[PDB]
Amino acid sequence: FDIDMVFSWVDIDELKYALRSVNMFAPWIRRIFIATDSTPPPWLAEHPKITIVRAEDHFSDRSALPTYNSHAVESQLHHIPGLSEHFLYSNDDMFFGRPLKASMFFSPGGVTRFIELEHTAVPLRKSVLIEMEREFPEEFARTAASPFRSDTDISVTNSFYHYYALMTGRAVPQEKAKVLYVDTTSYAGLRLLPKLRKHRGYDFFCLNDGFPEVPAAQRAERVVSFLERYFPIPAPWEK
Repeated sequence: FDIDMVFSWVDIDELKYALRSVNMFAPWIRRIFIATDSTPPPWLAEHPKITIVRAEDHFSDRSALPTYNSHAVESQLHHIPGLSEHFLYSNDDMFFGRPLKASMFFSPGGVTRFIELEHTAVPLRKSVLIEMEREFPEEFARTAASPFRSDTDISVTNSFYHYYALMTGRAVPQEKAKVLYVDTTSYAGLRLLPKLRKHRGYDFFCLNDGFPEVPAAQRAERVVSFLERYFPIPAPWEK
């Protein structure tokens, strides 16, 4: 079966390198959707593999718009036209760390494999999301219509989906994954980057922004330097 990827994004260019990590380490991905209301980045060319999806292109209710809430977008991913039944969802600060097999995320029979959750791309199914929207209609409607991140939001992609799919026999934990968290605003976190670049060992890593102690100028220099070396191949959708 096909497997697509959806990134959420709002305007270092972390997304450029997150997309390089897919091009390098998940070549089996079919379509990449960028769910965003921002102007596309200037480095991004038109390419058959990339589709920009504004909120108005997939939300059930236009009253919910405009939105500034990633949770609202996340509650409506399964309405993206053309999206495959099996897909991954990611933020722009989540990176594939080394070559991945599709079975890291989906069994050959379609069971999703979630990493217990860790801050990584998550595997989802459109049909299961349709089912949860039908079973929790007030929560899906309210979250889609919540213009800012709220305690009332259902946390579909990072928790609720996986618990629902676990209990109904459609998801199982991924016990075999190595994940590194890098706080890029601390010196201890930035010290992880040369060790990660040199020695690898991780299927996934993520670049967090903490109360920073690293000045913004130094953080950008060290992070961009790391990403340029770790992901040196420009993807075919880059100008």
